[PDB]
Amino acid sequence: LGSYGSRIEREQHHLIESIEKSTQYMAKRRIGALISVARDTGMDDYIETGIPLNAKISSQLLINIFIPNTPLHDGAVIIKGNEIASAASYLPLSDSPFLSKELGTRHRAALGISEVTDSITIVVSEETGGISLTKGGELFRDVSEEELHKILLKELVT
Amino acid sequence: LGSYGSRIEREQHHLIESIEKSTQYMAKRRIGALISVARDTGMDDYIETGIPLNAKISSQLLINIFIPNTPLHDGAVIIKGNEIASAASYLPLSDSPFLSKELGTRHRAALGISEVTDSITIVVSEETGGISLTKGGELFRDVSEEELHKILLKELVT
Ligand SMILES: [Co+2]
Ligand SMILES: [Co+2]
Repeated sequence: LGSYGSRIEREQHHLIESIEKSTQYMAKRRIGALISVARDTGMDDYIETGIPLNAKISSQLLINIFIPNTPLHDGAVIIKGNEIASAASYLPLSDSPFLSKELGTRHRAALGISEVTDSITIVVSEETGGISLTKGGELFRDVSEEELHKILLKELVT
Repeated sequence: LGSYGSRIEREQHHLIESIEKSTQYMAKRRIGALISVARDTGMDDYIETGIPLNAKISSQLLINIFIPNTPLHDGAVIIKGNEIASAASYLPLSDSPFLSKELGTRHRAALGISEVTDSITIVVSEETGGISLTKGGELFRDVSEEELHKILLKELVT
């Protein structure tokens, strides 16, 4: 609880900064990433699919998880509460015919989880390095640093 | 219809040889591939998800489709009748808790389609180069050239 109105407000700003730094690092290096931040819905069903970490949130841990050809890189990192709950979780795929065919199953899975939960999911493309975000069944494609920070600030701080 | 009891028997042996040559090429080069061969069930639902090719079957076309960072590489090639019906189709993911966590969503999707259709699906891993096969909800992992030919001969010729 430093310089913020609560411990919780501080932890949420730490979560935002960890997501920003990690995606920035992984985007430059064309590293695929899938980070889904649970909110009100509760995502215990999909945490059980992956490998449980229950680890403190940091930009460095988020990077090491998605390094290619490593035991944790294929799947989704799910953040629940104030910790990284699991890695290598699989998400439901959206059946939307409106998803661009330029986007692979990683983008299609992030859309799938946004349709059935009120979570925020962040995607970094292996092909292009573009950062994308899904919420409420809607995808924002190739967002900027400024645009991403505005969405995370709006949707992840309470 | 050459040296075989029918045109159909010849086309099925051509299909087997095309699958063998392509997976052999892609396995050596660590190229991810997902080829699903429809049988009695009929897979028109999942062909509509991908990009329609309706192309003659060849080992060379199968290779060019899965080259990384190309418009057709992410997704599943579906073979229906005597042609490659579509590329970049997405398959349902199996919810089996018995799938090894070493295997990613590509292997999990091949298991998903084998549970709801009587098709044969072939997988080549980007991580390891191992060739795997799914049928009837069962996965054969890191099969050999001899083992793969025995399964395709049994399950794909009539
Ligand atoms: Co992978
Ligand atoms: Co890809």
